[PDB]
Amino acid sequence: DVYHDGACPEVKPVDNFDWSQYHGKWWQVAAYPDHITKYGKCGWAEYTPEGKSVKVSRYSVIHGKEYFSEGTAYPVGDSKIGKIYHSYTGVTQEGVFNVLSTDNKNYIIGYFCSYDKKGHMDLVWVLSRSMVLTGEAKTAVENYLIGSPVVDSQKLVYSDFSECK
Repeated sequence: DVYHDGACPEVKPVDNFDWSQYHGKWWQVAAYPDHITKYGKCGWAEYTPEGKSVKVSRYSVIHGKEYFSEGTAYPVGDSKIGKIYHSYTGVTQEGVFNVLSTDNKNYIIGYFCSYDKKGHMDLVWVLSRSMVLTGEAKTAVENYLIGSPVVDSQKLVYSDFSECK
């Protein structure tokens, strides 16, 4: 678990998040290593809409063992600001994360910061409708990472949905 002296940075929230995109199968195409360790490699999730929320069934390989987690996600306050409550089971755990960037079509970048040792740990992940980022979505992703008051594009690990077992 990697810690960075100081409080979590202040983050500019998105203003156009669209909950309607999240159904079907989304692939976790990249993440920070602390996230891949904690919540697994080879990650993907099937989202099922249920009113103003989504049911999440998420597959990953965690400490070398396959797991399914059953979980939910919900908006927190105005849905457009991309503040997202999620639960995942287990042992059910819950929390809140925020959306750093999306094109409301192909990809979403999620972020969680967590601050008493003098510091914070950041977790970043990227989901996409396609197993691999190609082009348009990839370009969008490429640019957002640079002006990030918080994402270190060098620290991301891109998934390889190949070997995975």
